[PDB]
Amino acid sequence: MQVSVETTQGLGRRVTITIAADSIETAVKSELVNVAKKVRIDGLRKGKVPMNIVAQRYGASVRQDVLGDLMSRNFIDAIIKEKINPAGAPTYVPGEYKLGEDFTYSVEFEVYPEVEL
Repeated sequence: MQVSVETTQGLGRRVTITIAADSIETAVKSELVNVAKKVRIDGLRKGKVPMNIVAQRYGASVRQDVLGDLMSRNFIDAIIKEKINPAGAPTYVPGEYKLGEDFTYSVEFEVYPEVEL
């Protein structure tokens, strides 16, 4: 929902990204549908499990999965878009996550010299 680049100091940069609360819930909801298909209660048909039960058992873990996925997925799209190239492994600095609310986080890294002449 929002991508901002900042210069920290020297070759240092910081990419701040906001993921829409809506994008999160939509992803959580769809991954839960996929999880349901892998679940088998007793000897009953696989995928035959109440949604509310799937939510109770896997809801939190799926939410953790979606946020991590979106955090890196969006960061990578962002640096491609902004044509910014990190030196080494960037540092993720998560913001405070609040259920049913937009999520903001930052990624810090140094840029580097391209081959010249």
